[PDB]
Amino acid sequence: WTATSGSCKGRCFELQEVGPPDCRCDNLCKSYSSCCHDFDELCLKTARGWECTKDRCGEVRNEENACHCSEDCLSRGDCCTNYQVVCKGESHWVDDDCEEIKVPECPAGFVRPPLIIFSVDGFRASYMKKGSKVMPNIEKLRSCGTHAPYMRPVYPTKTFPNLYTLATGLYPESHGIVGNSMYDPVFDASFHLRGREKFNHRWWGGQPLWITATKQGVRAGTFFWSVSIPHERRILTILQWLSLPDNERPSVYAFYSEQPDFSGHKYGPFGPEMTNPLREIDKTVGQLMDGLKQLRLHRCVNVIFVGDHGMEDVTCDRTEFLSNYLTNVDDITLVPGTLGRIRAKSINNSKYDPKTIIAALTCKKPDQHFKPYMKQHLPKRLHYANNRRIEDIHLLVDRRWHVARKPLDVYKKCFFQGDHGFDNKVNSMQTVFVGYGPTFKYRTKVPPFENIELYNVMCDLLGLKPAPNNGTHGSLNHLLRTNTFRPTMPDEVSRPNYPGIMYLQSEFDLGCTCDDKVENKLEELNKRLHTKGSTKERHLLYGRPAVLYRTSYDILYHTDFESGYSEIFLMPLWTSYTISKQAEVSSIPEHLTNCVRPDVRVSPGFSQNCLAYKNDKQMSYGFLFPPYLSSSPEAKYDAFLVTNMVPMYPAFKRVWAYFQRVLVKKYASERNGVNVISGPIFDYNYDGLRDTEDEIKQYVEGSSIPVPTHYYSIITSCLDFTQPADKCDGPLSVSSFILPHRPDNDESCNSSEDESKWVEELMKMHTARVRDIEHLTGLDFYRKTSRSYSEILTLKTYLHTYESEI
Ligand SMILES: *[C@@H]1O[C@H](CO)[C@@H](O[C@@H]2O[C@H](CO)[C@@H](O[C@@H]3O[C@H](CO[C@H]4O[C@H](CO)[C@@H](O)[C@H](O[C@H]5O[C@H](CO)[C@@H](O)[C@H](O)[C@@H]5O[C@H]5O[C@H](CO)[C@@H](O)[C@H](O)[C@@H]5O)[C@@H]4O)[C@@H](O)[C@H](O[C@H]4O[C@H](CO)[C@@H](O)[C@H](O)[C@@H]4O[C@H]4O[C@H](CO)[C@@H](O)[C@H](O)[C@@H]4O)[C@@H]3O)[C@H](O)[C@H]2NC(C)=O)[C@H](O)[C@H]1NC(C)=O
Ligand SMILES: Cc1cc(OCc2n[nH]c(=O)n2C(C)C)c(C(C)(C)C)cc1C#N
Ligand SMILES: [Ca+2]
Ligand SMILES: [Ca+2]
Ligand code: NA
Ligand code: NA
Ligand SMILES: [Zn+2]
Repeated sequence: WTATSGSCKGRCFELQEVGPPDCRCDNLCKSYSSCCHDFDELCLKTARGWECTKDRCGEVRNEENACHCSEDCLSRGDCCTNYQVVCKGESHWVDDDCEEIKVPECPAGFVRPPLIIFSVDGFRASYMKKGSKVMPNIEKLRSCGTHAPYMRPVYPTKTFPNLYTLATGLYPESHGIVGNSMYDPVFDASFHLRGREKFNHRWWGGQPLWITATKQGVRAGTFFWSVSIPHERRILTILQWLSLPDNERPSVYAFYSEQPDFSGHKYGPFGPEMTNPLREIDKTVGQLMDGLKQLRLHRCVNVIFVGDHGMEDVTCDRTEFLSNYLTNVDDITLVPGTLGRIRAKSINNSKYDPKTIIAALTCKKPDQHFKPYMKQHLPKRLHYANNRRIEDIHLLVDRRWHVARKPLDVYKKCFFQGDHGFDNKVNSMQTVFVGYGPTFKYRTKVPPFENIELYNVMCDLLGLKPAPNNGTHGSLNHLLRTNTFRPTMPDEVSRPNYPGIMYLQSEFDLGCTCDDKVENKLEELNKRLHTKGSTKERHLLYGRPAVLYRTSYDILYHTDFESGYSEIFLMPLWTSYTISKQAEVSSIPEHLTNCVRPDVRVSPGFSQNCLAYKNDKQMSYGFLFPPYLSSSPEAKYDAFLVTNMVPMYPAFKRVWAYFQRVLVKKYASERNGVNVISGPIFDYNYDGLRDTEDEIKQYVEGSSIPVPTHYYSIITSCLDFTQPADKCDGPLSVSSFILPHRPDNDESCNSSEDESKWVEELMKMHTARVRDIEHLTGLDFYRKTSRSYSEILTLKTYLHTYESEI
């Protein structure tokens, strides 16, 4: 209940929420049905529109007007934004040449440059170039400030998850806003776009920027604007807040526009009708910048122009229906559209079975436009599993398509031509970033980066300490003129052991065999050197990875590769090798097909054994350093050491073998040599973080050999590919993957075909950032390079997307 008989007199767009025995005059009031009786009259004036005209100049103040053109308006802080242009002969901000902003030029009493976040819904990255002719204000922000060719949103590429990710620096699985629609089974409650449950604070996790600011003494304007408040009034409200006295004035502000998303849904991303919404958004920018210029703030405020996601062509006729796949369609609840989420309709239904639904949905029609996954099997780069509000069964929908439960949901619920929500690496889902102001660089283009990184930067811009988040703080230092954040490398927690030869062959009883008893100070001194690390500089190019948790492990050196061998998991944590452009691929000789060799540096008790694989009817083994890439017949024996072996399902070995035999050499040819670091990952609770030894759910039968959930590889070379990977003088180039270790290839519908037709496609789907591997392994890579630490942080956040040109 609201006693709506209080008044908004002098309270319009008040910053403090009065929620208890009072009517409200803030932005949330409409949404709560709690506005004072006179809120529209006082706070949403529209009389005479938004622009001064010559005849209005020096008018007598009329408090009824939406905005003012009288002489007192500047000191009142409520002129129309074009006031100085129309009445005082000034130019529009857009018409002024750009001039570098080398230092902030702020009015007295400003303690710091304010930050304004200007967020636009559904603003697809290519609009910056494609719509440039009709967006002169945005074009000036972009060309004069710092811009990326595009910014990668989070999955799902929906509004609420992306705007809250911008505000928190967190993945959706961590902030809790995992969709525009959600069911939370612990609360037994539903979150929807319409209605009031979405305002309950229990949905919204982490710490958003306005709370971070407030806790550290920095005031914030509203981030939420009621849909019915016209954009011109939103801008006037920000500009009025900027004229408050110092002790009351906020330092951080957000504007939000529902456009171009709103029209894009109706017309598609490039519908002829889209030109007008782009023009209108540019006009709003122009109003803001004109307004800042009037207040003498246009060379003091940092402005971020930023989207939440793009927009793709999607129409009703491109809908797959679960009713064409499942017999039991009425026993499920689908969250539909550009992603699908499935759970049981009734928790009292015990003939509900995830396994049969997944199977009924797997490769059932030739050009099937969605792929079903148990959430823990989704590409790890999505980070979309560790939340009870994410249903176990997920459908990844192909771009340009929808999924729905049955046909009647599509016509009895074609309207639309655009939609979004797809995999966040899809080119049409990419959105925009421009930063303009004293703290941003001048005329600078930066590479594409992910929106999870911006929270840290916004905290930098405001002198705030960010709450713990998923950005990598310092990875976006190259956007900034000043206020950089100078991170230090984390300290190594575990130091390695460096074992020498300590065991005789007969101490091992691993049930392994090798035809290796085939017989020189020339070559013998040389092989002793290799085991001591004499080739280590060739194979370990960026220093050894640091182990950032407590564990027991050994560095093992070989002619062709170096490894960090875990005495706890009985296998390497990492294996590092370089393959030059000139390297040759060879086969596994016939006599070595089943060869596994004890490693006399590592005890029987810390070794895998071959009998466990013999007895495990489902499990085979692979090697981390590939025997196919051995530098000589004699070096090849090292590849069969029991310390290079890892458990692999036969189905996964198809993928692994093709990577090692064919792809590594292809990459070395293309990139002028590559350095490769491969290893296992254990994430049985799908939290994106390295498992402890007591979280491992599966072992090779009858043993203590843990089964990885994933295998990764990090493939590094010289950005200037005229230099070979092992003699690179400047910046690095990287691509990486985290392949799921699955007992079938059901994910790959063409897997009965030759690996050349499906393996690399699988690996592209599972592309990853080095940082993702860091979280999953507790390792820290690239510790010894000639590059600055911030540049290395940027490299660690790189994702190789395999999408073509934006
Ligand atoms: C992305 O960045 C983020 C942030 O840095 C990373 O997330 C952090 O990861 C930590 C490890 O998973 C996690 O630490 C745990 O915190 C527990 C206390 O949690 C509460 O308090 C914090 C602080 O304010 C708050 O942020 C939390 O908010 C979560 O939960 C609420 C309500 O559910 C949500 O509103 C919110 O969205 C958020 O949910 C997310 O996280 C939780 C896990 O915290 C998930 O369940 C959700 O799915 C969702 O993703 C909380 O309100 C603390 O209790 C934990 O301590 C346990 O483990 C340690 C081992 O060190 C041990 O000392 C204790 O024994 C304890 O174990 C006991 O409980 C166990 C489990 O019940 C039980 O098995 C034992 O037997 C014991 O009794 C732990 O420290 C931290 O909370 C989150 N923070 C956030 C914001 O998510 C994220 O990892 C990054 N992602 C990647 C890929 O790097
Ligand atoms: C820039 C920004 C805007 C924003 O909300 C803008 C908004 N105004 N009106 C409206 O309906 N919306 C969205 C659609 C909910 C939010 C929320 C977390 C509050 C969603 C965060 C951030 C950030 N960072
Ligand atoms: Ca949106
Ligand atoms: Ca884990
Ligand atoms: Na086996
Ligand atoms: Na298959
Ligand atoms: Zn939309």
